[PDB]
Amino acid sequence: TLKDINAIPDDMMDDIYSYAYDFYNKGRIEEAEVFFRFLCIYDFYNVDYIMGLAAIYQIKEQFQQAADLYAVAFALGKNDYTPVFHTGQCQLRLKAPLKAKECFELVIQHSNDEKLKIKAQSYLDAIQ
Amino acid sequence: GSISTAVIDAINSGATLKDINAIPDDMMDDIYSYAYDFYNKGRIEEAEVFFRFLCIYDFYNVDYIMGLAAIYQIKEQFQQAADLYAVAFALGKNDYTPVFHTGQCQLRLKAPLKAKECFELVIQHSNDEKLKIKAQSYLDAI
Ligand SMILES: [Cl-]
Ligand SMILES: [Cl-]
Ligand SMILES: [Mg+2]
Repeated sequence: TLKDINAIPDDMMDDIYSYAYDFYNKGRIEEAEVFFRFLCIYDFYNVDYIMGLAAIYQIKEQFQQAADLYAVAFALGKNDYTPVFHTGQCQLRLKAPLKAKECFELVIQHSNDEKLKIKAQSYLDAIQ
Repeated sequence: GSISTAVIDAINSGATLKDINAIPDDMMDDIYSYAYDFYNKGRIEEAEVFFRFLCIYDFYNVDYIMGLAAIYQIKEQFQQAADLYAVAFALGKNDYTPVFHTGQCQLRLKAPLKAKECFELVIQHSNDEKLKIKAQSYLDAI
């Protein structure tokens, strides 16, 4: 990868990541998408870069595309259940409530992030 | 590897072979069986190609991912194995076998606290009593 060869300096990469989120926070989604795609080309193995791109797909209602990337993000992180939470949201939008339930249940059972667990439980409470 | 392919596919967001149903389910089953035929006979290099082929076609298949992860673990490519085991768990969230194997990989990667976390999860959440015994044996050694 480009990261493996140190093709752009670390501080420049940080800046691009911040600009990507600046675009995202301002609702400049097309530009944010370009920037997160750029970041994920540069380092496919970076969980936060992958999470930024998955968030763009989720915003654009490309819920399967987002869920796929979230699954990769979880795997690379190991112990961050934030991607699993967002996968749950995607599964609800895909009309797969039992898959969604499974995601939120995993957050509740495995995560030590108390605020994330509250959010997961709020979704579980709503699922019929 | 199989993860970079999945990510490149997601980035490019174009038509994949899966999107067009380029290989039918029964053909994929046959290739999977041939992959394991190679594996069972110790032809690991050919098995690896076949599981890589399967994971290019349909990366989000627990059984395909598990086959490939096992090969990397045998080859002492422990980071690669751990990553794929974590994918396997994510896709099949009720089977703690991949979490157990991730624990093993983490110990070999000199990450005992990550390993401990994996084996603890097995103990707390798995209903596989024999797997729990194995997980506890590793916890006792940490
Ligand atoms: Cl469902
Ligand atoms: Cl890879
Ligand atoms: Mg129990």
